[PDB]
Amino acid sequence: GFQSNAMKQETPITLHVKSVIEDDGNQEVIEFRTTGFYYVKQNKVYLSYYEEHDLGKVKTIVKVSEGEVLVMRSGAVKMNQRFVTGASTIAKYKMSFGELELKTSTKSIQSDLDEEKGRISIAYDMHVGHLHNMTITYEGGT
Repeated sequence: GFQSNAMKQETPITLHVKSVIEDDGNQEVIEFRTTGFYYVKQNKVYLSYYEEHDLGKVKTIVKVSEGEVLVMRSGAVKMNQRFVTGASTIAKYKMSFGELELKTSTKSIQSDLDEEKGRISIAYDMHVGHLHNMTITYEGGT
């Protein structure tokens, strides 16, 4: 019943999330580090952690499948961002005071994941309508 019951190989991890972004002439590299958990449900890998937004705490669950990654944010930002290689998806970016649809066009996804270390790399374009290369890496421990 509870999703916690189906969690296998739960492992505390240290995470590093790095994005290279280009937007109408501007270039930025943004990265963050925090701790969290690696686990498996129904033979798919999940990463769970929290991140900080200006408006407060966000809970983030990353679900990795063949050819697709789902990043579920909740709390100060609510968005289920669905990365599908070679396709575009739309999702609501919702805050306490309103919402806006964002379109995600994914070019490529690479993942290599286990309970000791892993990497997910996603190249994608965003817009309200912005080139992004996001790499999530983690190591088991602390």
